[PDB]
Amino acid sequence: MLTEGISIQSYDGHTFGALVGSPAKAPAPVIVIAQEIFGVNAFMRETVSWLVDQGYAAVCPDLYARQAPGTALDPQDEAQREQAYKLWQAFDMEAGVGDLEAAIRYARHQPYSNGKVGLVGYSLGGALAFLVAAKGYVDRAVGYYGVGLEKQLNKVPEVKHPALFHMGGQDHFVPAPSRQLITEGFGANPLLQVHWYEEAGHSFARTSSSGYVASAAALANERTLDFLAPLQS
Repeated sequence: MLTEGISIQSYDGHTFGALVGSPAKAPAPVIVIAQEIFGVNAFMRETVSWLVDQGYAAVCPDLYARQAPGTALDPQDEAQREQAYKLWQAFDMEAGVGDLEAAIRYARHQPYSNGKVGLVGYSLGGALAFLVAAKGYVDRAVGYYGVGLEKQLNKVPEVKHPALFHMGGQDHFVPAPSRQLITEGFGANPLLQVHWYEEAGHSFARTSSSGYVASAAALANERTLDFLAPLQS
């Protein structure tokens, strides 16, 4: 689902929609939410809703719009999971970072904006959150279980604003030696935080996932809120 009429333009000229939640009380910081591999779907709407309840405004951009506008896939449907994986495999990460940059700029200047912008990303969006943190576009970035973070560690010294990452210890995407590389690499930059959730794998914060772990989700989520709270004012 997207908010009808919302259109955001990327540096290269491409336009895309977004699901937008205005804040309960303005002004407020705006959180750009970077999707999982399923488009802008139920978990994204639930996340917009949660962040509104917590005193933010939120913008969730349609990152698959370069491939197919308005994709919103049910992660419990096998056929739709297959299409999600195809879209993720074809996804242009660089263009994704550009689209997120444009959504961050949009979020800075809405009439409800206090001028501070955060980013929270899950799965695909967690990978994008790290790349955005390296570019420095946001005041604070948060990623949940991005894939391939051990391949991006050369970017660690580029991070100049705080970023927080939540990783599942049982995530099959992240074997032990990758976890060790990430832990060591992140330790070199105190602006980065990474927490490991030993009893949780991928997608642990989404109730509809077979990987959902309530204790891990709750701890991660309260850490996220405490980390974003300084943006409020």
